[PDB]
Amino acid sequence: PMFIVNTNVPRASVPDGFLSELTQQLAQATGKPPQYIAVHVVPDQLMAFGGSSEPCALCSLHSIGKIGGAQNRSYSKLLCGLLAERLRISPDRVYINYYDMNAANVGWNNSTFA
Amino acid sequence: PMFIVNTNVPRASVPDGFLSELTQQLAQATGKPPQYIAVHVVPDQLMAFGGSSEPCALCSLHSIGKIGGAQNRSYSKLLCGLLAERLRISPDRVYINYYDMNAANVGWNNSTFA
Amino acid sequence: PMFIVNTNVPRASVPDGFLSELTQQLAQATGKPPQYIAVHVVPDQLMAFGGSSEPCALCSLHSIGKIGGAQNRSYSKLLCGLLAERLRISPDRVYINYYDMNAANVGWNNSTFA
Ligand SMILES: N#Cc1ccc(CNC=S)cc1
Ligand SMILES: N#Cc1ccc(CNC=S)cc1
Ligand SMILES: [Cl-]
Ligand SMILES: [Cl-]
Ligand SMILES: [Cl-]
Repeated sequence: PMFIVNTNVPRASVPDGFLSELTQQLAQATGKPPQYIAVHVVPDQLMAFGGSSEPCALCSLHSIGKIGGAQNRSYSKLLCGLLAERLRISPDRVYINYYDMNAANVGWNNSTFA
Repeated sequence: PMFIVNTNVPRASVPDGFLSELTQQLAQATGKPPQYIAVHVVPDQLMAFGGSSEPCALCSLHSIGKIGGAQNRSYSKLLCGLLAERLRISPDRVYINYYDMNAANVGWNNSTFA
Repeated sequence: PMFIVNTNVPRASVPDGFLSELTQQLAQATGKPPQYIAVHVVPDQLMAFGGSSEPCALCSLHSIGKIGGAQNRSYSKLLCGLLAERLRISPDRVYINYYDMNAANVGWNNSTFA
């Protein structure tokens, strides 16, 4: 699993430990060892959501499997929950795009996961 | 709809109302209320197009539906047009990837759009 | 083809000519003229891989065709090889997501490639 957050929240408002917290929580939610989890946070972005530049986020979660209707609802609860608590972003100003990747379409260590 | 532009144009060359203009224009082009529209502009990027670092842009438009052959041609006219007029990027140095997202694969407000 | 790299490696560690090297090597690997190849490098990111902030990268390659099992393995060998040699990122701390884009879903020069 790879989780990216792009947000207009400033860097100083990303708290210490947020990357580890994301990593642990995604491990828990996906059932995957945290060694396999990548996270990426991009603050200070020039963004609007609904025409407004109050705090918002555009995110992606790519995963080889573990993507589907109920799982995605459960990830969205968790992740919006973290972004609200840690970054003070209202859940209704967050979009998270979920991508179920084929193993053959993920490269790693000079090969792919196929 | 979510529209992201990554460009090597500098921040100072992005004009003041550009995020609202993109939002209104996308609202008009997709038939969707502007409350549902997200936009993100990433200037000062290290990029090349055709091996050259003259102004260029890599973009994406994600939408739940409203994606297809004719619609995409129409969005490309509109968006290249805006990027040419506002950011002074030649349309032939712009790529825009279109993604038709399933509602179940877009998270928002602690749940998905399914 | 479009190739994007996000990495926590600092901008000063990206060597001169890296964008042009990426362009040429992708041209060679894909069989596509370098005129149509876009590359984008994003350093200084706030990222973790396996919970660690040692050097890593998250990447993507979008291409209209030229995506598949053996080709992706071959692209991964090349790209991880470059990132190791030029940016000193261990191949086992790189993910590259491959996307086979439909021509109708790629915009360019006020139209699409359909
Ligand atoms: N099976 C399997 C599998 C699933 C995910 C990954 C990479 N980790 C997150 S995308 C690597 C291997
Ligand atoms: N139906 C429907 C629908 C379409 C799009 C969105 C989010 N807005 C842009 S991606 C939310 C719901
Ligand atoms: Cl290039
Ligand atoms: Cl939509
Ligand atoms: Cl991690």
